[PDB]
Parts: sequence; structure tokens; C-alpha cells
Amino acid sequence: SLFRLDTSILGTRSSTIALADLVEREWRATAPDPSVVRRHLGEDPLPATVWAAAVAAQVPPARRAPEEREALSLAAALVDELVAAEALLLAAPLYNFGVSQHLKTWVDLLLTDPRMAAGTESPLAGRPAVLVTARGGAYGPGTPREGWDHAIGWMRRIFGDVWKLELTVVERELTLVGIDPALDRFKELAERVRVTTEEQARAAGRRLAAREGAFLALEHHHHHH
Amino acid sequence: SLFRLDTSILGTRSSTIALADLVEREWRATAPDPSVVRRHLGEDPLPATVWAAAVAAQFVPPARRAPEEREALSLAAALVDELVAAEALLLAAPLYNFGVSQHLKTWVDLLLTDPRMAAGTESPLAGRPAVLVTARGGAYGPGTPREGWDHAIGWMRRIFGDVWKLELTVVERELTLVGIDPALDRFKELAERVRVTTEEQARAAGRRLAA
Ligand SMILES: Cc1cc2nc3c(=O)[nH]c(=O)nc-3n(C[C@H](O)[C@H](O)[C@H](O)COP(=O)(O)OP(=O)(O)OC[C@H]3O[C@@H](n4cnc5c(N)ncnc54)[C@H](O)[C@@H]3O)c2cc1C
Ligand SMILES: Cc1cc2nc3c(=O)[nH]c(=O)nc-3n(C[C@H](O)[C@H](O)[C@H](O)COP(=O)(O)OP(=O)(O)OC[C@H]3O[C@@H](n4cnc5c(N)ncnc54)[C@H](O)[C@@H]3O)c2cc1C
Repeated sequence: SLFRLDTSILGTRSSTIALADLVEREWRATAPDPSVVRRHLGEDPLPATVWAAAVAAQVPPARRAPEEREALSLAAALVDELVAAEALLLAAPLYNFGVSQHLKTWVDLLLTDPRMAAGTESPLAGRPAVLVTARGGAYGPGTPREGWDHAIGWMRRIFGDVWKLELTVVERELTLVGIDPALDRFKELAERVRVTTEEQARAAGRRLAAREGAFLALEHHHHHH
Repeated sequence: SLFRLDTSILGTRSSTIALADLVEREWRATAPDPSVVRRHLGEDPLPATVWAAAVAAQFVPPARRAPEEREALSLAAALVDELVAAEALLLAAPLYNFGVSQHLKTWVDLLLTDPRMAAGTESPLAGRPAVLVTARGGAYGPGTPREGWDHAIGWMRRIFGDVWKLELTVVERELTLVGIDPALDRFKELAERVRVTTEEQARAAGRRLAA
């Protein structure tokens, strides 16, 4: 099955939901198990108080207080959702130059579970994940916003370096063109980016769906000779 | 008055609360107005639902706003009122899971829904003095295996310095897990040096804010 995580707070208008929908459509069309499990942190955020309760409890059980037992039980349920998935679809818009408050809360709580604790091997290592992001402006090298996306590096750190996922990133920029008058000079560029990024999302879903066969077709395993 | 923001979830054991205490002591010992307003997001976090409700409210005609929408915008204005009321800021934010405090991000996100903090508006905090205290369990210095692994500090400097235009002093204490995590035992001497130097930077930063 696919596990899909959404973080947009902009509801039916969400650009990330729309890109993730294109990935999911291709997954459903070609995946051996087209099943999808979904969690929408933007509509159903985790409580602001659970992480601190889980951290405190992270102590001999039995002594844990109700809020601490509830906090770690929720963290176990969230890890169960990820480890049950053959592949991940994660959607995270850029909000105030930084990480979604909802995504950070989710990762923080996941890492309180023993299977995701420091000095453990990632229970997700080698699994494929597509990360969908969107930005109102343009943040590539040479731009006035170069280095102003403080989220993407952290997401690449947790997903790729800590959990050891095989990460594909689809990023749609210039989503506030046609909304903020200051961006009007970008109108033609923004339309080419939308069309290109929508195709990248479809492409990402087709690749995610084929990963198991692609892995089985590999014979080169870096054996000595 | 001083405005003091804490984010630690580690209570009495907090290293950021301890370093920030060094700054606040100078304020209360020497500032003409030694009054301190404090908010502890680690102990009293903002609700996980309020930010989305404040953004949602912006799309809703004012006379038609639901209570949750009106209240989210009112809380945003109250949080901005606390910052605008202060002559100086003291902000304490540990490194947690290589990134920003969930509580600090939530607080910044809500603040920025307030019209005085809107994009294209001049910061109402421009030029005001601020001290940022952070702590890391490990060593993230140049050449380390953790260089670039603190994705929080750059963001906090972006909002506090580049967006709000605060006169920002940063005090960073590393190696706070020396003495707790056995794999850091080789850093005992360095960690004590870092403690001494950072404690003095905090005192000095407090003496500046107050004078
Ligand atoms: C609180 C907030 C903070 C933001 N901070 C940044 C930032 O730091 N850097 C940056 O480059 N972009 C920023 N943006 C813009 C944002 O990254 C893009 O709008 C992005 O596409 C959001 O992804 P989404 O899935 O939530 O849906 P959206 O793309 O927002 O889907 C809604 C569609 O209408 C537009 N839209 C309509 N109302 C809004 C609204 N209130 N806010 C944003 N877009 C709207 C969208 O861009 C898009 O075209 C911010 C937006 C918000 C709401
Ligand atoms: C959930 C979590 C995630 C963390 N992620 C990172 C990270 O990604 N990178 C990194 O370098 N450091 C990390 N740390 C360590 C943290 O940055 C330092 O402990 C830092 O000093 C925290 O500041 P504080 O104000 O919360 O109080 P603390 O400094 O934590 O006060 C507690 C004292 O005991 C130590 N200590 C004992 N138990 C714990 C504990 N459970 N957690 C932390 N410190 C403890 C502290 O280092 C310090 O000396 C993490 C800690 C926690 C709790």
C-alpha cells in the first residue's frame, strides 16, 4: 500500500493536495497494491501537548501517567502506519520560510517510539518516498530567496539521511503568481512551471508504482571481485 | 520591560532556561525597567488548530466570522501586543530532531497572521534589541559529522533578523549531552570550555540589553 501524508491548511484549493493527487492517481493505475492509507495533519493536526508527554515517558512503563501512556500509544500507531507502507507520499507546502508546524509535530512524536529512537536502524530504510512541496515565490540559486526555504533541507535530512528513504522531490514554485500583484512579471514562467511540475508528479507516481519490479530486476549488488 | 519566550519541554532540567536565566538576571539587576513578561510555550503550548483558523478567518467576511476564527485572530493580536510592548526580547529555543521547535514555529506562524506582521509591512520590531539562546546536545561545528545538521538556527536568524529586523545577538551552547550520552565522553574538556564561554556570552548579552 501507499501511505499519503498531507499538511496543507488551505483545504480544497491546496496546490500540494493537487500535485499529490497526480502522484496517487498513477500509483492507483499501475501499483501491484493500489491501496492508499492517508493522514491529513492540516485538517486533523496532532495535539500540541502529546510530544512533551511522550518525551517524559520515553521511564520504566507501568509508572507512566495517563497522558504519557496516551502519548506513546499514539506515537506507536503513527509508526505502525509508516512501517505498513511499501512507499510514502508526503505533501509539505512552504509556510513562513520554514517547516510545517504539523509535519514537525508528527516527526517529533514518531521519534519517541522505540523503533524510531536514536541509535536504531530505520524501519523504513531503502523504501521509496515522493515528497511534494510548493512555494509562493522562486527560491533557486541566483534568486533573492536562495537559502530562504529552511524546510526542504530538514525534510531531506529526516526522510533521506535519518530514515534512509529513496526520496524523489517534486517542487512547484510561483504558486502566488496571479495572487500577489508584485509577482506579475512571473506570469508566463509560472504557467510553464505548473505544466512541467504536474507532469513530474505523474512521472513520480509511475516510478513509485514500478519500484518493486525495478528492485527485483537489479543484479548488481556491489559484491567484491 | 523585557519579553522572555521559553520553548524547552525538559522543565527544571532545561539548559536553554538556565542560559536565558543568565541574561534575565542582568536585566532585573540593572535595567531601569527590570519588569519581565514571560511566555513558556514548552509548558503552555499554543493549540495545534489556532494557526489554520487565523489563516481561514482571513478569507471570511469579518461580520461572518465564526468564534474560533475571531478568537484565533484575537490571540494573534495579543501575541504581537506582547512583542510590541517590550523594549527588548529574550528568546530561548533548543535544537530538537535537527529542526525548529514545534512550539516556536506555531507561535511565529500565528504572529504572522496579524496585520502588523503582514508581508510588505515594515516590522513593528525593527531595530529592537533581542538575544537568542539555543542549545544542542552534540557538536555541529565546521568539519564535524553534524555540520549543516542544525536546520533550526538559520530559520530563527531569518525570522528574527531578516524579517523582523531585530538587532539580534545569538548565544549557542553545544555539547549539552556530554555527561549523559556515553558516545560523547571524548568531548568532556571541550564541553566545559563551551559552557564557560557561552555562560559569559549570555551574561555579556544581558549587560548589553540592560545598559
Ligand atoms: C501562512 C502562509 C505562509 C506562507 N509562507 C510562504 C513562504 O514563506 N514562502 C513562500 O514562497 N510561499 C509562502 N506561502 C505561499 C504558499 O507556499 C503557497 O500558497 C503554496 O502553494 C501552499 O501550498 P498549499 O498546498 O497549502 O496550497 P496553495 O498553493 O496555496 O493552493 C491555493 C491556491 O491559491 C493560492 N492561494 C490562495 N489563497 C492563499 C493563501 N492565503 N496563501 C497562499 N496561497 C494562497 C495558492 O498559492 C494556490 O495557487 C505561504 C502561504 C501561507 C498561507
Ligand atoms: C526530543 C529531543 C530531541 C533532540 N534532538 C536533538 C538533535 O537533533 N540534535 C542535538 O544536538 N540535540 C538534540 N537534543 C538534545 C537537546 O538539543 C539538548 O539536550 C538541549 O540542551 C535541549 O535544551 P533544553 O533547554 O530543552 O534543556 P537540556 O539541555 O536538555 O537540559 C537537560 C540536561 O540534561 C541533558 N538531557 C538529559 N536527558 C535529556 C533528554 N531526554 N533530551 C535532551 N537532553 C537531555 C541535556 O543535554 C542537558 O544537559 C534533543 C533532545 C530532545 C529531548
